Amino acid sequence: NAMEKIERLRSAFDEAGIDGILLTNEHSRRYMANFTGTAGVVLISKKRAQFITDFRYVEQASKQAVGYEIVQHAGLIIDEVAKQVKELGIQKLGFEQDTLTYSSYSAHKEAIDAEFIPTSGLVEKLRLIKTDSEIKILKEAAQIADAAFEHILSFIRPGVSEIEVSNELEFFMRKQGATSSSFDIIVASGLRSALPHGVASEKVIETGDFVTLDFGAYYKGYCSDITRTIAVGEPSDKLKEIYNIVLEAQLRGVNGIKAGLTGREADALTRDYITEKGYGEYFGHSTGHGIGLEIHEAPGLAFRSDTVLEPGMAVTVEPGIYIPGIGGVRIEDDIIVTSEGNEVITKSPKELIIL
Ligand SMILES: [Ca+2]
Repeated sequence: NAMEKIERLRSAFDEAGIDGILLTNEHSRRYMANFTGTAGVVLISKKRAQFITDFRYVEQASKQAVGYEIVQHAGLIIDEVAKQVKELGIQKLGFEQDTLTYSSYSAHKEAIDAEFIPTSGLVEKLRLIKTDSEIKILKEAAQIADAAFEHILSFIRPGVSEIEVSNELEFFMRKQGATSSSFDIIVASGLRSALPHGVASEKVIETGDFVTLDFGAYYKGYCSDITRTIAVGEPSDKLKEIYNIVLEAQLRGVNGIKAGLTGREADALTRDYITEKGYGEYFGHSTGHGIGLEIHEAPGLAFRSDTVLEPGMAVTVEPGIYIPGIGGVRIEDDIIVTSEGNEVITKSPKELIIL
């Protein structure tokens, strides 16, 4: 079945206008070759498949990169790639333009005899649909994030700082087996709760604060991503008002997302309600995006998206309202798209919790 991914990638070649592909992106390398290491490249023709790397990694590669010829280069990877392009008969070699640096582009082009053709999206098409094994891991990563939410509720009080909360979330997910958090944790309290991207700061949490907690677990190479907004003591009617709207919009999203909607449709489940209630101006981001090896990947549940959702897509549903000078709320779940609806894999409570 590393066999089968290679076969499915090869099926894309003619459309892309290539007879081979050079994969340099770490996520593509990990995805196609199950290589967890730091170095090396994958070179795949219509007929052969190679993992090229340095002396250090040869043992690891030979064990993980099952389905690949393990090729060891004697110092200069580009020179080895060029050697193998000629051995594989490749005449029109694809590369990943959205990762490959201009420098490495020039170096490769000079060295290699074939046409060197920019490509985008090839391994991404394969990663879009999660296998059952990937689903199991993502469920585990969500479980660890849920455990940390339940944990952190006994930690947040007035006088603790936002970074302190971020540090305890990081500590607890690791204790439960996460490699680490899956992105720079957001703990955004009081007026900062109006900042959708409010990475934890030195600010001290005070009574009356809404606190948005946006974090996830990086577990066996996969990412979860949960957001919950709690209150520390009694929140304002206006903050309560916004919370209720976000919650309701979010449930409409989870309840209505299914295979066959476009990204625009999926986003409209949440944005229709927030807009109807008069806060469209204040929902300045999309309803969500894909998650897997990366914290943000295809598809986009966004008003511009025409992408049709299919089973096995893993995505976030995360509407919010942000009013500068007042505060904000976001509530985010992770789901797996199914034929009929979806599966919510983040199960922490979404009701307003006052601490
Ligand atoms: Ca998020």
